[PDB]
Amino acid sequence: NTTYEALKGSLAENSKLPKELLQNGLKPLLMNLSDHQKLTVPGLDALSKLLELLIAYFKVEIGRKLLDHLTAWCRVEVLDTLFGQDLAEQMPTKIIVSIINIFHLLPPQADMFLNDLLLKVMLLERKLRLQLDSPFRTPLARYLNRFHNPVTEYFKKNMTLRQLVLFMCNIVQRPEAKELAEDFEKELDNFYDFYISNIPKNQVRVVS
Repeated sequence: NTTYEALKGSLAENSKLPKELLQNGLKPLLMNLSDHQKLTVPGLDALSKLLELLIAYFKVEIGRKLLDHLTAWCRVEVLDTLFGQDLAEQMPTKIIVSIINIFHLLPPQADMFLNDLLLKVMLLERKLRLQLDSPFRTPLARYLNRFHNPVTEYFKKNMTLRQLVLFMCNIVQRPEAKELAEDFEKELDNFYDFYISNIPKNQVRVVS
């Protein structure tokens, strides 16, 4: 935290001349991010604190390796070790929370890792069979309120799913999603017209 304060106070007088130590400063962390499968929590913390810049990761392929490591940390054999104990002092839970957390500071490109990340977190919640507040809903709320323009259309394109509605109604109430809440308050009538027009097409899931 102290060196992050030093960087954010010292990079106001930025220059182009740093071009060699960037291939040596953030290089061991990005090499740690590779196919190693053993990531640390303060390593991902320092990766986020370095990821608050806009240089040297202009290629958005860090997200593909992050989703590969996330899928390799939400396996079945490692979640079998999670069986029997709690869900806040375990190391894979902290690692998955940090991996989801450093999706918040990704470059603002066309986020094709929205649907994959949302389905993976909802499948991870369904696989740990918890239907209430979960450890990795706060970093996902910090991910969702940042962009928050395509997630409203992704929500409006999927309203027949009960679990997505419960997930979003739990996300919006969090104080880390203050701008996703006002994005939903101006779209209640669209939800009204959707549900009213889609009741008589089915008439078998009307209580949902």
